[PDB]
Amino acid sequence: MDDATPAEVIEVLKRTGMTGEVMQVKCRILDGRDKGRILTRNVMGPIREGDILMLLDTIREAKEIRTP
Repeated sequence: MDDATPAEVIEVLKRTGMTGEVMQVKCRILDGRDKGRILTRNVMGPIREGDILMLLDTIREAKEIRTP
């Protein structure tokens, strides 16, 4: 229904001024099935601990090996 769970930024990762393009922040699951789940993602804009982010289930891709 909600897909993503409501959470508030707890920790922010900031290293030096401009060194990339997108800023990354740390947030911890405030509620959900996992709860306490902390995930890090790159988000553009001045966002620091205290903000609210959405936790969407990440799908893992399978790596295929190609032989000659």
